Amino acid sequence: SCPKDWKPFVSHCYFILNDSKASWNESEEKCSHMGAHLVVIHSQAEQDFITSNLNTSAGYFIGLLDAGQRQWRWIDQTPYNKSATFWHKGEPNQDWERCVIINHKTTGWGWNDIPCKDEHNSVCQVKK
Repeated sequence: SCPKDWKPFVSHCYFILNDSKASWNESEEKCSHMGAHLVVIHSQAEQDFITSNLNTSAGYFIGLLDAGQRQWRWIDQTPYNKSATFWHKGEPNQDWERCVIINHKTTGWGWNDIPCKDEHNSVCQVKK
């Protein structure tokens, strides 16, 4: 059973941090205090569950970082597979920024790489 105001989806609970905007490290620090971490998305089902909970005008940090030369790693060390990803078109090939937000274009939801320093909402997850 999920903590108060967390939303269940199968064996995880999710929390949308939209109280205010924070950098990646600050966002992750907020999740870790809750015993959680920035969200790790492994399937269409998770992506779909998460986006129906998001405001279409805002961007949300996820737990994905470029650990090298476009060598994407999830912060909980589970495998990254391009086949399982939701990059907006042209992402993440325009620049070398290391952090990643879910956001909405008129064309729909997806991911953009952005500076880790930039301040955004985010989504935490923890095992149910």
